[PDB]
Amino acid sequence: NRTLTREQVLALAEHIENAELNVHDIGKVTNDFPEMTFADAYDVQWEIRRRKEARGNKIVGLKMGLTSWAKMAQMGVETPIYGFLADYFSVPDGGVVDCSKLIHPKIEAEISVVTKAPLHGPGCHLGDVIAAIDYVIPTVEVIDSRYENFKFDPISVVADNASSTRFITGGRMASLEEVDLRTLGVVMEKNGEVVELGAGAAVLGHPLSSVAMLANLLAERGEHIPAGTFIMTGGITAAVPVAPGDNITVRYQGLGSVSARFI
Ligand SMILES: [Cl-]
Ligand SMILES: [Cl-]
Ligand SMILES: [Mg+2]
Repeated sequence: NRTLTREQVLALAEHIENAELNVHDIGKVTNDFPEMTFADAYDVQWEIRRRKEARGNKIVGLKMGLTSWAKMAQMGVETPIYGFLADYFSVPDGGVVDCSKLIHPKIEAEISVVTKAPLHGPGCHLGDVIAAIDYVIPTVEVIDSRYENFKFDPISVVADNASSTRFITGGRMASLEEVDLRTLGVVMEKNGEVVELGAGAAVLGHPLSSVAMLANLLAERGEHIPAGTFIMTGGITAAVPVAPGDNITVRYQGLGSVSARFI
């Protein structure tokens, strides 16, 4: 189920990460390696993780992509995808994002959770996740595909760490008792303009299910979700471009707001 040699994985991971580190967009790697499988792409992504860990970055969480059934079908995929978060991805609520360090960033409103118990697959589901949640926390992701290409290419995107680049936690944390995630309304404003609306159920029908899918995806590689893991469950709103000078504020129903300033 793999077509990349070890040397190719290592080279691809270096190439792709270099696009992020040097803020330089590249051609999607599936154009040069069309035989690349998702397993290949995850091999590349996890090698990027190791590259970051090797230079001392902490891996501080995981994020989900393609958490819309409709988008999955249109991307021809059967499950979401995931990526990892590095420490330097983190932006404090109200904080600054330096667009000169990014290629073509977009933001999306999400709900993250931190688990208090381990989750594993296969066959993990909502019941398991619900019992394992410590708290939830409003989070806006800044995603930035390192590819110059227009059309989404899920295998390339996976290899590019699911386009992860920054995340902004904010608003108020709550326990699952205090929030109904399916009906959790989200309003994204950019420069004062309401640009996107969404409700938590836009993530699979239930945002917490994304965490179960994450556990099941991880199980395929003999991995699981340790207790204490921070997971961004997926895009509640469509992704919205941001540019220097933009200020954004995402309002979470009953959970305050997340904001960020782009320069
Ligand atoms: Cl090794
Ligand atoms: Cl930054
Ligand atoms: Mg995201």
